[PDB]
Amino acid sequence: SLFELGKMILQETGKNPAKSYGAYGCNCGVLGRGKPKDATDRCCYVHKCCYKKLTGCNPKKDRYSYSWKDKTIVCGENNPCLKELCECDKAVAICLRENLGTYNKKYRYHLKPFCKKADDC
Amino acid sequence: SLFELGKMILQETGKNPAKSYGAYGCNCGVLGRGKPKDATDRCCYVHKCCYKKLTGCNPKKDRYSYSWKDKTIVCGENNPCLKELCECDKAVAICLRENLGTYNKKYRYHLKPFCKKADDC
Ligand SMILES: Cc1c(C)c2c(c(C)c1O)CC[C@](C)(CCC[C@@H](C)CCC[C@@H](C)CCCC(C)C)O2
Ligand SMILES: Cc1c(C)c2c(c(C)c1O)CC[C@](C)(CCC[C@@H](C)CCC[C@@H](C)CCCC(C)C)O2
Repeated sequence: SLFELGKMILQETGKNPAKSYGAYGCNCGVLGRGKPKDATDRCCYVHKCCYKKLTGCNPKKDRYSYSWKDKTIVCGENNPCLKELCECDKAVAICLRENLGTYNKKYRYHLKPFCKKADDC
Repeated sequence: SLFELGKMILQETGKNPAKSYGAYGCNCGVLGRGKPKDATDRCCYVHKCCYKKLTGCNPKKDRYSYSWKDKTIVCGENNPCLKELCECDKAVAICLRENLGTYNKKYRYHLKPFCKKADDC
């Protein structure tokens, strides 16, 4: 669920998730997808596409277990959907962290009209 | 959907909805409800409870029609659920405007996992 995703994002990036990613670019936080403005935004795009792939669980609502071991997010599920869901969240948290180097505040609260259509997943 | 909700908030409050209300207190934003931090937050609390009563439509993604007449949000007939949804959104937008005076930027990006459990609606 969003609770685990937000925690992973904090864990990986060290940043308040809503502040840095609640509305960033065309894919982070915003509703729907759009052509990514940069790497951080692409992480969110990949994430939404990852969610689109799930079957059997609600990405927003379903809780799942995971742990922090050797400073790594370790999913703790066997159910295919919760496992994949957890893995989707883990990937976006890592990706956001990995792209902090090009994170650009000008994309915070990016206006949707400036977003081009996303390639489909 | 979030588009309409955001537009209403912008219309009533004059503020960028994502920035001011995308994540505020324990109730404005993702992650259900929590004991409200202040009046602004209380608006979002009532708003989430309002959504609970909806049957047949998705508050997040289902778009609907409304008009700005005499500077008032006027919900389109749409269908029962969408009309109720529109009324839920209109109410929260009005409520946020009425309480703009006590908006506290300290609650923007409030960490959801530092909210007491909300009472049931
Ligand atoms: C519906 C939906 C939303 C809302 C969205 C994204 C996607 C793919 C969605 O389908 C991606 C990014 C973003 C805004 C990012 C924000 C992450 C939130 C889940 C964060 C909530 C954070 C809390 C729990 C962690 C607190 C930890 C304490 C120790 C401080 O969330
Ligand atoms: C997953 C999820 C999210 C992310 C969420 C909420 C709920 C119940 C959810 O289950 C409620 C409130 C908010 C806090 C939404 C507040 C703002 C948005 C609706 C922004 C809309 C965009 C605005 C600029 C549009 C302006 C109109 C243009 C014509 C200029 O975010």
